[PDB]
Amino acid sequence: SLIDFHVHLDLYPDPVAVARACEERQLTVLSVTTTPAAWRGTLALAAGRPHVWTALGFHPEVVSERAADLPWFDRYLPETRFVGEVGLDGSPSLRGTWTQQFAVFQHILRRCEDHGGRILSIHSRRAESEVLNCLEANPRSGTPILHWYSGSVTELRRAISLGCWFSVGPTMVRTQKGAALIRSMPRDRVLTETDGPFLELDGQAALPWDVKSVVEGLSKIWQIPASEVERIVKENVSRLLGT
Ligand SMILES: [Mn+2]
Repeated sequence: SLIDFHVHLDLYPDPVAVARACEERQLTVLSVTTTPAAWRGTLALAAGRPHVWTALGFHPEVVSERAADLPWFDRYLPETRFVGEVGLDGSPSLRGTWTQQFAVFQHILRRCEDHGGRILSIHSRRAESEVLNCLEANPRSGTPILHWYSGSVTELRRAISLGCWFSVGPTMVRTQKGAALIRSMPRDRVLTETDGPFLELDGQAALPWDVKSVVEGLSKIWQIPASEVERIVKENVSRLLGT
């Protein structure tokens, strides 16, 4: 069975339909949030749905516009073992928000430490070195998963050294640079994701079950059968939960 360990169920036009479809497939999803204020509404998608695992987040792209939602993060942290989407984004269009992004992410890591550590699904686009500096400074924040890692191989080697895990998606398994990044990752720290509906495949928003294509992609890169890839990813989720 399949795992999509970073997906925005709450950003689909009909989130309940997507959640139901995941349950029908017994497809485990990490349902991430973009502001902690979204917790109650997005958590509700998981009621009666044991394959929907909801994460408490604050996405770097919305830290300015949703600044006042920050106190809901600490409020709800006791209700989940999963934090995401959180992190930093180095895109020029967000650069004026950099101080606020850093403040929020540092706050989040510190609160995670204070509550005994969490499993983190982390955004690092164009800010990989800065994300790693933050994680190195806050090692007791928990287990960091770098979602859709797109930085350098130099930075990837450092992330591995810092104990990062990786969730990899459709674009990564289908590109030269992505396949090269995957080859440097320890297989026991690789998870699969879609990042739907943000990720588009063939001009259409990805759905969680498009993660079958990531498993197929990894089968080719690792040169093992898709079933063994599925087993390894499940084993990896079990081990992750053990951390
Ligand atoms: Mn995302």
